[PDB]
Amino acid sequence: EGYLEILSRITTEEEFFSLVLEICGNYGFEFFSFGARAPFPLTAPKYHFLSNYPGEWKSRYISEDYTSIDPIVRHGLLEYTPLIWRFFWEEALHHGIRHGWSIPVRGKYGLISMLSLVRSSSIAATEILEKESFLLWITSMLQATFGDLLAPRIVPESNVRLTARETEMLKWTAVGKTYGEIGLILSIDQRTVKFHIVNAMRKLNSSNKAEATMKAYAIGLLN
Amino acid sequence: REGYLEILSRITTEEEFFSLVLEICGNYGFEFFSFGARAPFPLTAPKYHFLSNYPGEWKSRYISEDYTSIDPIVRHGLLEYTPLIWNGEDFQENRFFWEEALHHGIRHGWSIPVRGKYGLISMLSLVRSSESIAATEILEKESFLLWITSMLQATFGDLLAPRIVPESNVRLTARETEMLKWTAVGKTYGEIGLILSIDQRTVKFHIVNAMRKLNSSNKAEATMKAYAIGLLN
Ligand SMILES: CCCCCCCCCC(=O)CC(=O)N[C@H]1CCOC1=O
Ligand SMILES: CCCCCCCCCC(=O)CC(=O)N[C@H]1CCOC1=O
Ligand code: NA
Repeated sequence: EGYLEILSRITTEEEFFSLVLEICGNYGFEFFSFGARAPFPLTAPKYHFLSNYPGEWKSRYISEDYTSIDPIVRHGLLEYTPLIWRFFWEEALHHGIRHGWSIPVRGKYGLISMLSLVRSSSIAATEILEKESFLLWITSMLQATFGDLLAPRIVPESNVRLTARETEMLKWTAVGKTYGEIGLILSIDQRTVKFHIVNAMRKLNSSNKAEATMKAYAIGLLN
Repeated sequence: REGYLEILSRITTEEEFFSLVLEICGNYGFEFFSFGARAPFPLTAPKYHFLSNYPGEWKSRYISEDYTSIDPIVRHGLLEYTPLIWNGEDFQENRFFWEEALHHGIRHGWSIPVRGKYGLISMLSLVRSSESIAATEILEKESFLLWITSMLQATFGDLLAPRIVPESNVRLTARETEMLKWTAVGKTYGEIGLILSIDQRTVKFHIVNAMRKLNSSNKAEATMKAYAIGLLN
């Protein structure tokens, strides 16, 4: 092999863009789509994805906000297994996107990501059961680097540090404890509980303790 | 693969699960193994479920001292998300931890963390006493191990979610699911009814039901429990 060596060197979007464009081809593919859904906000999480799909297709996919209906994408949220694969489908087919393999991997900071390698001429148990275990391997290492790149812009809270105390205040808040209940549990004063929470809210750029707690959890800060 | 898939669709018991891992451990050139999963509830202190064939005196200390919450390999698995080759001799901190493991032959390890359904986080470790895991042996078994760990995990997960993740059987309707999304972010019942153009009393109706299904005494608990299980998003 020789990819961890390329990655440990890669430090930009294009370097990632072209490092996948080569893997795309070196395994018989023309289209590639690496996507990543942030955990925030909960009510409309924001995806981020580079590709090489037809320009006309990129723009229209956004236009109608297809992320909220795309089955290739819904899978990447409920299932942890790879997937060899409505006027929506019709609108796509006629662009060169009908034959492709999507690989969903969970990553740091609660990021849910997917490598969807598509081609313009399908399934092959002798090609799948042949590259199956690699494709998956590549994907995990792709997402690792990809997150280390996106986390900055995409999950700005990723470099948040949480004091021991704040971590413990957030955990008891995750379970719905009032400032008063936490004190009796921790044998500590009330203004004390509020103090630490209020600090974490700020670092975590949240309007309130529930949003904070949720953001902290969603990122692994309470793990 | 030689029908691991078949051997794995059969597995219905823990001891069955135990022997598959043990054969893999042996077949793949190691000596000890562990496999465990971390359930997400309660969020205050998640519980771990694991087995190994480590020397009995280490099993006992590992459980006694609650090492799941100290073991750096476990921290890596939760916090980063990738496979890791390690050598107990190398670590500079946690010597009280590492010396004792070195003492029992737990020196060269290969660990593969993975995420699965219901907020279950799992990890296979293959370990041996001598002969370090080198670039070549990895070049060879790496992909297979990463795959078999995905497999092993879905099993361990379907095999145990029941007692491990009690609220994992829960189903939420579109409305309950949206009330929780807005609750996670701290909206009140009044704000949610305005936001969705439905009566406050109905917002309440659905959250109360969502609370009862997820066995929570408060909407905040319910929301977070729902989140961890993948019910939201
Ligand atoms: C892991 C959950 C999704 C993370 C974000 C992915 C966004 C990428 C959107 C996308 O292009 C989906 C995709 O690859 N499907 C193709 C196939 C047919 O029509 C498409 O747009
Ligand atoms: C992140 C998911 C973790 C799943 C829980 C698995 C618990 C089993 C922990 C374990 O025994 C790992 C391990 O082998 N640690 C080694 C390292 C040195 O001493 C050990 O016991
Ligand atoms: Na982007």
